[PDB]
Amino acid sequence: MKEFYLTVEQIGDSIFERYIDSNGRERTREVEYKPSLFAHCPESQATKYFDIYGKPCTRKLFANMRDASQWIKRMEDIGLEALGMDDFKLAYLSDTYNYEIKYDHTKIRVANFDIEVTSPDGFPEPSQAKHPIDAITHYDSIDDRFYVFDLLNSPYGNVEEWSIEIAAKLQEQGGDEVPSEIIDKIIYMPFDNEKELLMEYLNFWQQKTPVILTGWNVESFAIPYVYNRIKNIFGESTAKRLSPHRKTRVKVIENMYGSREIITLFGISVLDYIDLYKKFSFTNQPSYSLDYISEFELNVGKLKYDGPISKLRESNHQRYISYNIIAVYRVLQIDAKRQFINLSLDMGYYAKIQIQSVFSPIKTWDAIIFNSLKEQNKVIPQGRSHPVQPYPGAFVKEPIPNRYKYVMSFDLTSLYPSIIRQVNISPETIAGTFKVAPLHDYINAVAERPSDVYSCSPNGMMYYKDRDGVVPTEITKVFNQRKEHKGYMLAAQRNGEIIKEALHNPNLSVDEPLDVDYRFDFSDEIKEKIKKLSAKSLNEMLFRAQRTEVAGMTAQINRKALINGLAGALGNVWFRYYDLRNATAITTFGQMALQWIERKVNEYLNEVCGTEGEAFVLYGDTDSIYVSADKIIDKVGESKFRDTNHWVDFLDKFARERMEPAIDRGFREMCEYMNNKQHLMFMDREAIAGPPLGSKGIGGFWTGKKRYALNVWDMEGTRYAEPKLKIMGLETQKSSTPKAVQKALKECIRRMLQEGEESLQEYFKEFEKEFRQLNYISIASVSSANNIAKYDVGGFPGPKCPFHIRGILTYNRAIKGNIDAPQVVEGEKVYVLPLREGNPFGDKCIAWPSGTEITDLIKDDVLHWMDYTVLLEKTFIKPLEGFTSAAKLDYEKKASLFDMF
DNA sequence: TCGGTAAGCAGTCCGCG
DNA sequence: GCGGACTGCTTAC
Ligand SMILES: Cc1cn([C@H]2C[C@H](O)[C@@H](COP(=O)(O)OP(=O)(O)OP(=O)(O)O)O2)c(=O)[nH]c1=O
Ligand SMILES: [Ca+2]
Ligand SMILES: [Ca+2]
Ligand SMILES: [Ca+2]
Ligand SMILES: [Ca+2]
Ligand SMILES: [Ca+2]
Ligand SMILES: [Ca+2]
Ligand SMILES: [Ca+2]
Repeated sequence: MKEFYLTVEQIGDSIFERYIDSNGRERTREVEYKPSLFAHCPESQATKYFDIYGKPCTRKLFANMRDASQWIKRMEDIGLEALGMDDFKLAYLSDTYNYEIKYDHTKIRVANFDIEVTSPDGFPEPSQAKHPIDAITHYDSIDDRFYVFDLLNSPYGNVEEWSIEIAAKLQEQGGDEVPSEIIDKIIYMPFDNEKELLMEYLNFWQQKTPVILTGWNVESFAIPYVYNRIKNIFGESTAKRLSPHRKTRVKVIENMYGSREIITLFGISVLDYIDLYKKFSFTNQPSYSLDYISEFELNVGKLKYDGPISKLRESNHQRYISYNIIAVYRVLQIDAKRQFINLSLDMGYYAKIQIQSVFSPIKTWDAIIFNSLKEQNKVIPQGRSHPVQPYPGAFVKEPIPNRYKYVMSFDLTSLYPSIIRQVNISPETIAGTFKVAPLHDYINAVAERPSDVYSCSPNGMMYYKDRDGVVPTEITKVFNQRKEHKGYMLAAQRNGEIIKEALHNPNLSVDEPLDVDYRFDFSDEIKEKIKKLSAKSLNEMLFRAQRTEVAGMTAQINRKALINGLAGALGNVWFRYYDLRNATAITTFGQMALQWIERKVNEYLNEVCGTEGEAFVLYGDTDSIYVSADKIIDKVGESKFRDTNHWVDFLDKFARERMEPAIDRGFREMCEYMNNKQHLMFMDREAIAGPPLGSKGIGGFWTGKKRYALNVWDMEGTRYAEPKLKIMGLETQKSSTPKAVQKALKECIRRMLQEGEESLQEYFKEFEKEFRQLNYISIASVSSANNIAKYDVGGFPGPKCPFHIRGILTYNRAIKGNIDAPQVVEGEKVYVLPLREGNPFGDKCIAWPSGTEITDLIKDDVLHWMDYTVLLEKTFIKPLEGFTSAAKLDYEKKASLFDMF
């Protein structure tokens, strides 16, 4: 097999690399890598090296990496550009793996771990590590085993061994319900004392050294805790054994409000799963507890235990250990579903970076572009300092707030990367500038043609047309990967709908789910077999189709994110190729494209309808348009349609056979106007929306920019078994909105769009009557909580104190003098409830850590004093008033002359 | 929250005769 | 009461 790296580090004048050799073995080597950098040279000097602008460069070979770094400094002192890859480990990887890397995940040691630490005096701070580590569960992907290290004797209590037999039993048998499928994979090791536990853990770590290290909050908690605890007990040298090269560094992570410390383990790639999840999941959750996320992702119930976690080991060590094991497994289950580790390996190996660098698109693109240019003996420019400067982005049309009955939407494929490719936007393809007219003049095609030679953007920029720039070349490669995975995602989605349809008529039989590849549209044969399957088999197939859809979604949306990241990286001062000329060329072209096609679509539809100045495009945001289809439907007449699906088919056909060709013609003209390199503005139909045929549903409504709801029957070619609400921006979509309130508002919207005013009024009346019975957590608001300290004046709200911060301050007074009470953590999320006048808490609201029950110390008083009237008005009525006024509907029945009867 | 812009709503403070 | 200036937070793209 072809070799591939696992990890790489620079330590002084050495590269330390762990890798898989040609025989599939893990090896480590130390290499005295001599790096090269570049200076510009006279044209009279023969060279094969040229900078991206075609200027000749001489290669400087250094005796060692320190010399190269010192040279960079002296070049700054002189005032001359020092060209080339200054991150020498990336240059090392580029030289050592000068081919497309094919990696074998089965040879990569991926470790998932979690620790337990009993703490009687509050949160056990990892920088202090003053409490014993009393459990570690460490799963190894190569062994496929959960290694459990269990401390039996501690100053906080001596306990009996954990029982695998009790662990396996149902919770109804008094067991812990450790999943049967991992029971045979547990290797249990009890310890007489913590020193022996940790010494054996380190020996184990030496034998089975993680390449990828993950878990939940491992970077912020588990790793620094283990490191600092071992340091405290044994000294620094022993703690550094967590690194295969015995090198660690405290790294200070800074944000706007303060800083925190993590431990960098040289020769390990830490991918904390909480951070993978935050980056790659495209959710915003009210809590990031593993409990909360596991329930969301897997539909597994909360891990139940009595009393505080600080007393769990002494009261129920059996459950304590089982829950530690289950916690590690839950992350594995989340990854089996989401496949973020797979994604990270794919992207990291593609770019030729340390795997942990996938968190940074700037670093990822720096490496991709460097490797690409190096192939042509081209030389990358030096990174430079730039002041942060604001620049313009997308256009968003102001909609007329209203109901909108029939709506077809259209959206441009991968807009920003497609603009880069079409215009040929790259650092080295800049050709010059032209004199700009107001944007409106380009939109209406009255401005003079910018250039007859170069490819243009309406920001004034001109680009070469003779050859693709490196940015277009490389962005295209990742776009093509994205397109492939999106194809799989949509097939799995369509396949899912086939199965949902079949589930209307399940067969009474005992059978098996079909062995099929859900990434490809089901054949006629598979379809016929599905129609004969039991509900059991169909539901299993549906689960599998949905899992395939999720895998496709991960792979496509994050490749989309990567390529979009390149567009914005051009506007990030830390990117080697930062250039606001290029960043603005993208965004300004985007504004033009949207408003240009708005004009073209209005002109086309006024022509088909035989009208003048009528606005068919009701809304657009960045690269989408929403078209009112009422007039199209009315031209055949609602009474001609057999059912909802009939008019959906009709609009689908109209969009594909009439509108898309018109749109294409409009964009081809725009391409010629800007003299672009290649026409790549592909705007395809997205949604078909409307009320069910014969209903009083309103179909859709807008309240303003980025705030709308549509009843969708078909989305990008997926014809739904049941209509799906597409709601954007409204409170149903906001993590700050109480859970039960999101649910209620969604049902109000569903009724509005599908059933009509009377249905809405019926539901509103019921919700208003019954909502006080809702669990307090389900009706609590949610907010991130920053700068608690800033607004804290002696335990009380300072000037301009935000509402949620006031709530935290109230909580802090109510729990004062309790080291055991859960503390609100700066920067994390809280639940927030309003409090009635005259409550014992002395203020109008209270807040506590999100994803948790409020401490029993104050729970009953919170429940007693919760202000239901305020909560309802703020989170439910006010947003509903907004929806209904926009939709020109009433949520309460108005008096009429009929009431006299 | 270590890892591009546009733009909405909650809430504080305070004006608005 | 509502709206502007401002802070804070959140989502759409
Ligand atoms: C969603 C999203 C969009 N954008 C920018 C870049 C996108 O090209 C542009 C339009 O957004 P989108 O229409 O959401 O995405 P897209 O056009 O890139 O891809 P798709 O084929 O799925 O429609 O907005 C971001 O910068 N970050 C983001 O997270
Ligand atoms: Ca735990
Ligand atoms: Ca798009
Ligand atoms: Ca059937
Ligand atoms: Ca879009
Ligand atoms: Ca098309
Ligand atoms: Ca203070
Ligand atoms: Ca206001």
